[PDB]
Amino acid sequence: PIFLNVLEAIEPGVVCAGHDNNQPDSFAALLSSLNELGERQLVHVVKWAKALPGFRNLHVDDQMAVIQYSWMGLMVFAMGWRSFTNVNSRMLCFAPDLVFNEYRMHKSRMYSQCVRMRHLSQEFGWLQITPQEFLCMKALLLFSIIPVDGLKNQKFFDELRMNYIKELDRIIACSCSRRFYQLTKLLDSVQPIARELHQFTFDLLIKSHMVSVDFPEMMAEIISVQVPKILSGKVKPIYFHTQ
Ligand SMILES: C[C@]12CCC(=O)C[C@@H]1CC[C@@H]1[C@@H]2CC[C@]2(C)[C@@H](O)CC[C@@H]12
Repeated sequence: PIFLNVLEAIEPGVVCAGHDNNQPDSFAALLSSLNELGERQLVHVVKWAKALPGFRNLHVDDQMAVIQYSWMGLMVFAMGWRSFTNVNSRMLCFAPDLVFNEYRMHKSRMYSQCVRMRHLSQEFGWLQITPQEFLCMKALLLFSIIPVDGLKNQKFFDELRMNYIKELDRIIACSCSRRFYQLTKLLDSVQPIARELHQFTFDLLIKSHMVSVDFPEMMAEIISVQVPKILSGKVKPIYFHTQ
């Protein structure tokens, strides 16, 4: 069980948003706190990804690219699992110091996207996803979004993605076929949610000065440089099933 030992060992711990819960639940304060959480989580996502089995097999340029394409889905999927585990998906647990209730969902101007994130969180309960299945599915999310014109070394990526699909199947083999259908469907469902949030954050970055929303340095870079490749169709999710 080397592979699972590794995924358990490298799993990031708790990250706080730094949100001042004393201030009013305004759009500006909530989204500025979410952006800071994003910057703080990205540090952990990079360190995690670089530690995954096989990741250093990819070209160095491909290593950064897959992180910068996949972070939104990785972070939403992990938040959905934290929300399930902490509060049975009742609220969205972005961080211990930034839990969205109904009011914050409305004030954030993301109510509909939050509804979809809550549905994803609830699937963890409905499907009785185990921690092992969660860890293997989250690793596969890293290898689920790539440029249409290919990566620098596409073959190395294809081999690695194949290996993570095999590991997900092995975890299931510990019926089997039905479970695999369910888990791949759940993985695909993260992508449309990530696309909605990519569009929202891109639009918010462009108008950020007008609405007093702060974007930290790495977030502003990734959202203006890499996110538009996704929104313009140059970088696309790899779906299991026909959409
Ligand atoms: C990835 C984050 C932050 C980390 C997390 O737990 C999930 C969450 C999903 C919404 C994202 C947010 C980062 C900041 C974004 C991108 C905002 O600009 C708009 C939507 C936010």
